[PDB]
Amino acid sequence: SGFRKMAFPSGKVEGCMVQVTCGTTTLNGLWLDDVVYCPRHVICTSEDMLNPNYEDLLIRKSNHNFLVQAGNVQLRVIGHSMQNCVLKLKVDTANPKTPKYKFVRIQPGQTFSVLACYNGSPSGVYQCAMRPNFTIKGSFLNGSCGSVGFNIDYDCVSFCYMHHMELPTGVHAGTDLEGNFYGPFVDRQTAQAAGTDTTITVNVLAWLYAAVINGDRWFLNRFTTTLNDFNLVAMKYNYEPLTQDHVDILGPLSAQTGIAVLDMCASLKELLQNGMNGRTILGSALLEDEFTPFDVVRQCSGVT
Amino acid sequence: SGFRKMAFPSGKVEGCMVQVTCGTTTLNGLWLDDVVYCPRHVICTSEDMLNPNYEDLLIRKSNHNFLVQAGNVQLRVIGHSMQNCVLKLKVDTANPKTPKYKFVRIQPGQTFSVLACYNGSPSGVYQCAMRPNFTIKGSFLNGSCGSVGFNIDYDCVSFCYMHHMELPTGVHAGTDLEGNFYGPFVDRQTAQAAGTDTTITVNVLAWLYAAVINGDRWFLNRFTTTLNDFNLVAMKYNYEPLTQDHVDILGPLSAQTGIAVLDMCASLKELLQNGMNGRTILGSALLEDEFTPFDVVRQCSGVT
Ligand SMILES: O=C(Nc1cncc2ccccc12)[C@@H]1CCOc2ccc(Cl)cc21
Ligand SMILES: O=C(Nc1cncc2ccccc12)[C@@H]1CCOc2ccc(Cl)cc21
Repeated sequence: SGFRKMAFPSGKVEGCMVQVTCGTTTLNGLWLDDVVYCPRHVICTSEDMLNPNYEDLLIRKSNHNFLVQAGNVQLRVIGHSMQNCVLKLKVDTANPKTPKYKFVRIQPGQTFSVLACYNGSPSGVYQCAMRPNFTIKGSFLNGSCGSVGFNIDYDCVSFCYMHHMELPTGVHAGTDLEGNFYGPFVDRQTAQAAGTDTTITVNVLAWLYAAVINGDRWFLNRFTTTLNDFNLVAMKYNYEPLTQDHVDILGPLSAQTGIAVLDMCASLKELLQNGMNGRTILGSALLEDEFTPFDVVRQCSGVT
Repeated sequence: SGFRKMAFPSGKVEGCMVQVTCGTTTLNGLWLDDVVYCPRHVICTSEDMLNPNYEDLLIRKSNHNFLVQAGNVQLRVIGHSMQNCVLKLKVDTANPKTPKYKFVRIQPGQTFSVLACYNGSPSGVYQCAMRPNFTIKGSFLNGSCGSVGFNIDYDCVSFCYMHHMELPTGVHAGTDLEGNFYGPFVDRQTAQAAGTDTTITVNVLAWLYAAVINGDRWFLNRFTTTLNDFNLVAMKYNYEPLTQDHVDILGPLSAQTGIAVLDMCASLKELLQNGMNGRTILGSALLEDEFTPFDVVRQCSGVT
């Protein structure tokens, strides 16, 4: 028992981290097979980050201008290309530590582990969620660009995020491994509206099921609700509307606890309307939305 | 910016994880050099876990009875010995992936990352603290025994914890890498008093400094306090008494923010006396005590 904000083991990803330097800028790259993937703003100076013309900037760069270091050894760059907001630097050596991998675009409300890196060196790992407004609430400093988000299914690493930018609001924005930004964000140092975020309802419900499984049951009540009634409450409290698809993915947790999904919704409804009244759930004094039903199942079952 | 419950990258530790089987019991082991370290209750059946005589049980076991599997390959056991509550199984092959390491006994209130493992396979990593009562609030299921806690200083891994037992209260108990239990816990299936836990005051203060650094400053007030006055409040709220040593380790954070340690204490005092009033600090609706001043410095500076 016990419930933690657990990340996937980061080893498979540490083996792919490299340092990419171009001019005066240094950031992290992801070496998979004979390709190193990094944010394309590695080619910019601070001056041209106000409105960079990336295609023009890249034209002033040759293969020898991208300095790729894997630990202490230099990789020989034999090709470069820009795909959306990422650069793909073809090297002459395949990464001997390339794990089985996929490049996947995650859905908002899904979770992933981030391996925060500086100068191609890993500093830590943490679990986070793609917010409904496509930002992530990460922990990133200058130099962390190129750090990646991922999920792991047994031996396969699904890369889903690459860090690029910190918004003036302190929240983070990035791309999938094809360089497409999640959200409306552009790689320019300009004010950008993140947009109204919402609470991931299905995740709060999944975490309520994890609380019941791990002992915390004070919030369970004698009530039930309907999807319509629940959604009126979710509307008022800026929670994502609950659909039959969400109820279906909560099936395994509903079957594990014997608490019908609509009964758990009525518990969430009372919690939203009355608050915690100074109590806690799984050591938290607020409703946690960064655990999917899949995460709750995985953590409470022990999948490796 | 942003502040997360970050764990150290787990790669160096994944490379040491093995499966240890003895009789019907299977748990995790830690392979460092030519030695595999695991909890000694690997030799017990459920029956004798009520009051095991480990010395007698171990006598019925030969080197061939300890089945050690590193991934898919079997390790040849050439020696076995019990040291307090751990078994040291000498193998004929040094772990090619043994990182630079140390075995350290951590102090209560210090933090470490746990690599939760099942059948010698890693499932996830999370950060936690040794509570003042020597328990850890982890996330562990049956089979997780042998999972280890650690800290990493650049290339050196300081192993500090090995998981052994879950108390009926849902909290976890374990040993250092010399098999000595943290706390009064014994490896027997019997009721064991964890004891009154307290809030790690120096850590809450360090996390308040991290909140100021990362933008959250609503809790800062026009007041100051003395160590004596603060400790009267800390007493009432079951917080560890603050000493000059704690104030000294908070020096770097005090210098970073320009907020004197006793001024930050007065902010904590007001928070303890008035509560959060429905507000949050670094996304939390409660006072967080699982980040040391060193953790706050490391995360806010970017140490790899
Ligand atoms: O945000 C950026 N990097 C960082 C990322 N995460 C945390 C940071 C903390 C402190 C300083 C920088 C941080 C860079 C530099 C600023 O201007 C831009 C503009 C656009 C893009 Cl795509 C990237 C960047
Ligand atoms: O606690 C133990 N193992 C586990 C550890 N962490 C989480 C668990 C969750 C579910 C079941 C077992 C769990 C074992 C089995 C119970 O009896 C004892 C008694 C003493 C000792 Cl040292 C170990 C053990």
